[PDB]
Amino acid sequence: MRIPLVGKEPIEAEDMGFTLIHEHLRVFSEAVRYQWPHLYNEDEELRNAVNEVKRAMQFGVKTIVDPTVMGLGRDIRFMEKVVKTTGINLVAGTGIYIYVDLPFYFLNRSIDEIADLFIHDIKEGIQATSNKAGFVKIAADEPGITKDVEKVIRAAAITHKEAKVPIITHSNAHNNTGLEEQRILMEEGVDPGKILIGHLGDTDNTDYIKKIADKGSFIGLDRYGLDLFLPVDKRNETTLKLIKDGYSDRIMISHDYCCTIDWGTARPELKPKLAPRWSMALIFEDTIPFLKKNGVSEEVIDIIFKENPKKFFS
Amino acid sequence: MRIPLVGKEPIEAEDMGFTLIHEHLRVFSEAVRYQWPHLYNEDEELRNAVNEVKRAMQFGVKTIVDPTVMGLGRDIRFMEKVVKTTGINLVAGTGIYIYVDLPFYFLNRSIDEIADLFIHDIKEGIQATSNKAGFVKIAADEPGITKDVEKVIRAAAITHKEAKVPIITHSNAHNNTGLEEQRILMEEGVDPGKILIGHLGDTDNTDYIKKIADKGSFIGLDRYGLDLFLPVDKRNETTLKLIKDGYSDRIMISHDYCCTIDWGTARPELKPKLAPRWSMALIFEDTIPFLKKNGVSEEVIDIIFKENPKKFFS
Ligand SMILES: [Co+2]
Ligand SMILES: [Co+2]
Ligand SMILES: [Fe+2]
Ligand SMILES: [Fe+2]
Repeated sequence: MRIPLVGKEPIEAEDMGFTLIHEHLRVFSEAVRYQWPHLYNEDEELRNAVNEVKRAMQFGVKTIVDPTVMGLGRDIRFMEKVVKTTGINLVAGTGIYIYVDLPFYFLNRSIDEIADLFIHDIKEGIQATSNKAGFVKIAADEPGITKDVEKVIRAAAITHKEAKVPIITHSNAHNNTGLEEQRILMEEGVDPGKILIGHLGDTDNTDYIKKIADKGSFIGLDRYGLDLFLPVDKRNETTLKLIKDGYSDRIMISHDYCCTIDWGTARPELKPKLAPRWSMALIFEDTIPFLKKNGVSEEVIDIIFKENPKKFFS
Repeated sequence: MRIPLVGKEPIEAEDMGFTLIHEHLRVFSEAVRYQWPHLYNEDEELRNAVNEVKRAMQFGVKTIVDPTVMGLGRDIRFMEKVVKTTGINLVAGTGIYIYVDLPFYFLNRSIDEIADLFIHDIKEGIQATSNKAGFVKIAADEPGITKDVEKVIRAAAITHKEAKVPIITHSNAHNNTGLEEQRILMEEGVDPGKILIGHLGDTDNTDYIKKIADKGSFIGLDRYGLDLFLPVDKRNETTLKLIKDGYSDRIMISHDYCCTIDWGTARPELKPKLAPRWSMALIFEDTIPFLKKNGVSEEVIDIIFKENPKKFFS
């Protein structure tokens, strides 16, 4: 009814279950892959995905939210592929993933026709497949909020009030880009409780994370395993600190794991040293057990992975 | 032998004939089209291309050089498609078309692995099709020369000395980006007589065009029809001025025509007003007849469309 899915009927919101709010089956750069597919292996990418998913459903993961959109190589027909061999609840989304500028096609185009693209994937269907998006993704990083960056953000604020779907953001933790994202969305009639400032777990600063959580929006401690931004343990203490400070009603956890990633700054041979234990179920081996071992109840974990996402999708 | 082609054997250089140095069968943004192909029509795009080409071979056009690369939607299998139904000499190329930054895949990647991509298309084959590139394309515009912009330029300077193929540039006429492109290439052991600073016909300033031509490189009066940069007549007088000033040995002419272009800032309904007569054979109806009518011999036109390109490919 409310929450769309992939290769399956649309759920409501309370039947969402244990959810991994931020994960990636596989990412790639549309341009290169389309120009040189001799570098890729549909098979290797399908297996890793399949293998990684089935193991998340074990630890009790019910629904996986995949924020793969334009620029990350969103393949809806590749999404159904794995959903069929694993039977996973996969919420597809829309939007555009960028840091600086838009593709050339966007030259001299209004912000509306941009939000038009998103509104199309929500109500019509992603890539003419019927599978609709459940949200909209937007990204800001080191280069901070620029012209093209802001255009997409405001186009998200519109795709939100018109479709009623939520929006998940991608930001640099030490930048303030997260706050900027929250502000620019809030000023445009965007429901804070309907915005996920992500990756803000890549930093110790608990005051920056708090104020953003105080602003009403969901905070993103979503990149566990990626030690290169912040080691696992350094991350666990942060989550901890906030849980005791009563921010669990806004804390959402995930990995941001890419079964197969395109960038060279994250080669499969770069795993060790950069992200040794980074996986789709790392928070089951380390994080969760860590909290319950430090005095956090079962209600909190079910709140984070169940009740928080439910409030995010309705 | 020297000059590679598409769906045919590689020519030498003197058998190049009358050539349109800069033309586009069709351009599109890899990302969007790959994410939403419901906006495109393989058919409409094939016909326009086919129709436009056959009419250029009439006016005596022997070889067409298509500078469509990453970012413009280079489709080698779509190139052979038309080459077969028209039997045209089509020189494919490589490189990257940008204004600001590279795709994410290029994050933390050396300039070598970039030139590696180009060197692959030259000696191995474009997109694993055997069809090799005859040159490398690079672009700079209003945003001028930036980090990512310069990285590709220097990666071109390398792909040039190692493969021996020439490089065609895309620049803003009123910016100096053209000169910047020439300089950064020259400083890296790049043969000026092996660089095509393009689009510098979009401006009156004949002193800027001259110095660039004096620097040894080929000048680009290559966008006839696109009145929006400079009307046809305003362009003709410029070419004229330089021909009388003995710069014809460096003048190369084309249209830069896109049978089917992706950007909205150039919609098929925007043709009139922006570029009314813009086509693949506009210089036959207007330009050429104009010169021979103002006292320029037959040797000059054959030099521009035959001898100049021959020196550019060898
Ligand atoms: Co992200
Ligand atoms: Co150009
Ligand atoms: Fe992500
Ligand atoms: Fe062009």
